[PDB]
Amino acid sequence: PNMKIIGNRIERIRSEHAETWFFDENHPYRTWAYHGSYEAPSLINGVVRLLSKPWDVVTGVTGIAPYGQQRVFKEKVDTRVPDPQEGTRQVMSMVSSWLWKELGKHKRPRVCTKEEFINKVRSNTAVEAVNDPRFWALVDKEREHHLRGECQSCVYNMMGKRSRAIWYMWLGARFLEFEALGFLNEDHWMGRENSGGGVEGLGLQRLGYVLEEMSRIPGGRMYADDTAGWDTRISRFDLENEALITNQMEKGHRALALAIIKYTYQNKVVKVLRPAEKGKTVMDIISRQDQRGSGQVVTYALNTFTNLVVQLIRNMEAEEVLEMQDLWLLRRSEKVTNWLQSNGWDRLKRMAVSGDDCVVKPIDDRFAHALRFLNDMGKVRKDTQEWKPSTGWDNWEEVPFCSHHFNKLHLKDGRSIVVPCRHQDELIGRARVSPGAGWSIRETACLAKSYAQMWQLLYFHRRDLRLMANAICSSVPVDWVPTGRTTWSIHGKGEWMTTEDMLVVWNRVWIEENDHMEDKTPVTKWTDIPYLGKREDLWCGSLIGHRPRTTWAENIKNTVNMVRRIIGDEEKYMDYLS
Ligand SMILES: [Zn+2]
Ligand SMILES: [Zn+2]
Repeated sequence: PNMKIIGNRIERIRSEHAETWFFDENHPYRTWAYHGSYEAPSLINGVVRLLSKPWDVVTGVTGIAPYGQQRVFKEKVDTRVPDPQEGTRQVMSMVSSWLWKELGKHKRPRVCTKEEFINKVRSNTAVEAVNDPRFWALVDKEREHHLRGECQSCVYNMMGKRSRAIWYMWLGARFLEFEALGFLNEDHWMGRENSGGGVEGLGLQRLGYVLEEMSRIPGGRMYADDTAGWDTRISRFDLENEALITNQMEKGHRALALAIIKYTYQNKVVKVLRPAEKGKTVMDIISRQDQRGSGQVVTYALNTFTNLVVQLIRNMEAEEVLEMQDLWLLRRSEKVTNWLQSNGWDRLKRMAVSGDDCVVKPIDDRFAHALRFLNDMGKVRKDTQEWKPSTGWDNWEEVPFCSHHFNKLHLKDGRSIVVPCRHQDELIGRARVSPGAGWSIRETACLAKSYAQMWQLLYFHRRDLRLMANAICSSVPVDWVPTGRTTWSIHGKGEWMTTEDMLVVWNRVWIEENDHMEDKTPVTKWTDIPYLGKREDLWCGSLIGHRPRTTWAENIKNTVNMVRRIIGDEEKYMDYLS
């Protein structure tokens, strides 16, 4: 616990709650430093709920909608992993340093501007803060501190969701992080063209083509191993290797970035709620020098970086460049440098890495049992036993990637398309959830419209979703603009957040701007656009044939009329069901 780095933030919080501040001698924190406590003080989308009655009795759908916060913390966040051996550490540094240099070959780091940040907040209480000059003054005071060598307010607010913990920060802390490290996103350092293995900037509509491209590279099976709680396994050594990017920055920019890396990444201070007696609630103040603070501006890019480093190392272990003697200490580094310069880029191209999600196509199946460095780095695989060899896939269409699987389908004319797919319950369940209280029928209907148009663009091949989306679009006024967000994923490019005709938008995305679509002939009607095969639609959770779903479909126009009565019969509506 570096008090000379975290003390100022702790004193600032203590001053703001001096009368209630206490030190709970019986706090539950084991692997987090405890500093003290103080006395601190979802909804359904009715439109989507009304048009999806068969999914009220489906637990896979309804399940999506301080006691719960502490549960997530004690189980997956309050853990400590042993440090990797010295040789593992030298290998991680060497590959990270090689990777930053490859990524920086055709790109130079740069500072991101106040106006770039504002153009971002206007694109996606929140909008009023950047328009107020008092916010930019607080930002300026915190930057002053950062350049001197201190931090007062870059403090996290942790919210547990019972699965994962989401770490919040005030808009000001995120602007400062964006200013110094946002260039990784804005300039696509993790884009496929620049990184080889990255997929940043590609929509879910292109990810299948990436996997299909990888399936054609000679080698072993495709491996898609998830790491159990990736963000909680980011070690202090991963953070120092990620911060090597500062060596490519000019002094001024370097000072801003080193401050972010020191206070937001490497010496975190966090506020967390905890249930107290007589229904009362406390806020604890805790600190940690490792783990990823999930939900931060460059979380995705940095996770992508470290994941590419982990897969290059696993491939080096598999190819026998690294042996079990290299874990304890790496005596000769020359073999690693030679493997990176000769094979580095070829191995990057055999990967698709999106944050903590990866698919690797190795040169043979020795990759399945190359686990010694993977386990020494603390990157333990999900659900499987630590030393049980990984199971790879033969069919790229069955490979999991970004919570999806990809399928080749055929248009009525014979052209093939590669579509994203996932279990329907997850999609319907997510669309039934509305974030925000006091929500007007307009905002709820507009969010419903965004979900329906997203389904039309990406999940058009699911029979239930095509029907449900058309009923939503028939119940919401035509001129009402879609609002909100249907996903947090960087693969959600929001082409559906528009009032442009969805068949025109489908054509732009699947035909015109699809490089994997050779023949550019437009598709002029929805019936030309295919569904999955009944067996596959059923496997991924379809209710086609199921009695309540059939009644739902038979009564759908009546249901649409009821929603139109509630929104208002004076509004203008289009019938997308006919
Ligand atoms: Zn700060
Ligand atoms: Zn599927």
